Amino acid sequence: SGFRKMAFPSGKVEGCMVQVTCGTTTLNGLWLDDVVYCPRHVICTSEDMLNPNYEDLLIRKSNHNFLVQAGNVQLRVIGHSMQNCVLKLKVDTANPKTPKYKFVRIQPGQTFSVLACYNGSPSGVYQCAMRPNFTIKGSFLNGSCGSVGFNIDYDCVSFCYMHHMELPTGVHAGTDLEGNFYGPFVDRQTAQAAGTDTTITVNVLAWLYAAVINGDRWFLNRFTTTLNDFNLVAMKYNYEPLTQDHVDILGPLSAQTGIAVLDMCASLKELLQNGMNGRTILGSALLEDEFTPFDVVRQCSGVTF
Amino acid sequence: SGFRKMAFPSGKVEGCMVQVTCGTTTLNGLWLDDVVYCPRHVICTSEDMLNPNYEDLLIRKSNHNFLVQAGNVQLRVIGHSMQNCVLKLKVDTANPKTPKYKFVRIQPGQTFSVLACYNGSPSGVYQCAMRPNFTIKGSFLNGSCGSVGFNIDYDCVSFCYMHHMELPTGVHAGTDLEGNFYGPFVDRQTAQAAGTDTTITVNVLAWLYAAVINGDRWFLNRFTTTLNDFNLVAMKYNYEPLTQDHVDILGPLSAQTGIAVLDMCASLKELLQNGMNGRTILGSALLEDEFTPFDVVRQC
Ligand SMILES: O=C(Nc1cncc2ccccc12)[C@@H]1CCOc2cc(F)c(Cl)cc21
Ligand SMILES: O=C(Nc1cncc2ccccc12)[C@@H]1CCOc2cc(F)c(Cl)cc21
Repeated sequence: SGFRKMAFPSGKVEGCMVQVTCGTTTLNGLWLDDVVYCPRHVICTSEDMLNPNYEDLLIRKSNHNFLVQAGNVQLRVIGHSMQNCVLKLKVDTANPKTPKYKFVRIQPGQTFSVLACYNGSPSGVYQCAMRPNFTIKGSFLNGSCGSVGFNIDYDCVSFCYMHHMELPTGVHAGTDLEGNFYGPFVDRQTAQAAGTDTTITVNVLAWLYAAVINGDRWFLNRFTTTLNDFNLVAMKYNYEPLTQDHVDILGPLSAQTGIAVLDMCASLKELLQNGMNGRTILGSALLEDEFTPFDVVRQCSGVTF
Repeated sequence: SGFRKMAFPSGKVEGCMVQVTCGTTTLNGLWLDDVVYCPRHVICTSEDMLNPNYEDLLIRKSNHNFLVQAGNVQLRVIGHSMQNCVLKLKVDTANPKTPKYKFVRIQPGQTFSVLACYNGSPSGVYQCAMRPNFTIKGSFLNGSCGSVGFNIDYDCVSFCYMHHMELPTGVHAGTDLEGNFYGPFVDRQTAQAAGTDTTITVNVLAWLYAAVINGDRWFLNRFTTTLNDFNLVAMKYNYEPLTQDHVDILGPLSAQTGIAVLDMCASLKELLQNGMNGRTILGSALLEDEFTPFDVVRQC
């Protein structure tokens, strides 16, 4: 029993964290095979970030300008190139701890574990979701750039995020491992704002199923709804529309608990129109939206890595 | 910026997880140097659960009864001994991934990361606090016994918990790595109940400081209180009494935010009296008590 916000074991990713220093900037790099990936803004000083021409800044750099440190051993950079907002530093040593891995781009609503690092050293692991506005509500301090987000599928690490910056509201923005930003954000010191965030409806439904699995069932009601009527109500409370794909993904949880998706939708609908009435669900007074249906199945069944 | 429930990186502990099988029971073991630590209840049968005599059950066991598996390699048990409720299986191979480590017994209110494992394989990492009633509100399924709780302050792992059982209310009980249970619990299937749980007051205060550091101020007020008046109010809400030790530990956060401890105590009293009025603190509608003052300083 119990339901916790749970991250993937971080070991396979810790063995890849290095420190990348270029001039006065020090941040984190991800060492996989003979390549170290890090944010391209490491090549920027103060003036540069205001209006940066990364291609021109990188052409002025040499391999020796990049100081890469893996543990207490300095790696020698033998090549450098840029792929979108990520800088790829070719090194002369392949990481002996390189796990089986893939670079994946996730969609809003998807969750992942973040290994927050400082000076190439892992300091914490936490779970989060890619918000519908493409930000993450992370916990990052100065020096955390280059920290990565990942999922594990069997023994394969899927790297999906690399931390680049903190927006004025305290939320975070970054890219996939190919340097493409999640969201309408740029790696430049300029006025940027995240769009109005919405609630990940399919994830709230999955968490309501986790609560029923754990014996917390007061919010259940006799009612059901159409997907169209539910979406009309959901739009009014800044909840993402629920698609037939989402109803299908919730299928196993529906079968396990005996509560149809549209039956659970009518419970969520009443929760939005009337509140929790002084009650909690899984020890929470707010509806949690950072657990996907897969996360609920994984945690409530005990899948290992 | 931002404030998350954050666990320590689990890598140093994953390299220590092994599977321990005794007859029909399979659970997790912690392999450090040439010793595998696991709950002694792995040696129990069906009839030896209501009132097992562990000393007598262990004397009837031989090294070849214990099957230890580290990854896809079977380890050879060359000795066995018991220390309180923990079984110690001496093996013929020292774990090459043994990190710098210590065994520490924690106090209620202290937090730690849990690496939940099944069949010696890590499945998840989460952050927990030792409740004032000495249980943990974990997330554990059958087979999770032997999963450990730890903290990693620097490069040294302080193992503080090993999971033993789930109580009837769904909360969990276990021991330090010397086999001593946290709480008035025994590793028997006898009638056991956790005491009424209370809120870790010092941790809520630390989290209110984390919120101020992150730009939350709506809950602040112009009041201060005495420690005695605060304790009289807080205890009516099933909150733990706040001691002078707790006021002292909150000192650096008080200095950093410019809000005295007793000033923050008066904010907490008002939060308890009014509720949150539709507002949240650090994205939460309830007062969080699983962040210690040390966790807040470290994360912020
Ligand atoms: O965001 C930045 N680093 C931080 C990241 N995460 C968390 C933080 C918390 C506090 C202070 C910095 C934090 C850097 C420095 C500030 O300016 C920029 C601007 C940029 F366009 C980019 Cl791509 C990066 C940065
Ligand atoms: O609690 C137990 N293991 C579990 C742990 N955590 C989570 C669970 C979730 C579901 C089912 C078992 C779970 C075992 C089996 C049940 O009875 C006992 C009794 C005992 F005295 C001891 Cl020391 C252990 C156990």
